[PDB]
Amino acid sequence: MGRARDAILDALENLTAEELKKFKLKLLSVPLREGYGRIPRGALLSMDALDLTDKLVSFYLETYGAELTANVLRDMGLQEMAGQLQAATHQ
Repeated sequence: MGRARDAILDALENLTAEELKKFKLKLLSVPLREGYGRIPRGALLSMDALDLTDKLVSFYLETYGAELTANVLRDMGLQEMAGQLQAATHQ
């Protein structure tokens, strides 16, 4: 568990069908660095909020996972939840 997981879950829950569509694409739109893994868009559509929270934290790390979440969210042009999510994990 941890604040990263709690806050990512909260964020995903606060996103809508539209935002989750764009997020699920964005998560595999902005090219990821080498080391980590990419959750493909098929996977992301078959997954939901908690399924992502578990995968996106386990498949990376807590800090990197919440960082990714706020990063990709900020790439969506969403800035409110990005900054809040950042502090939700690490105020």
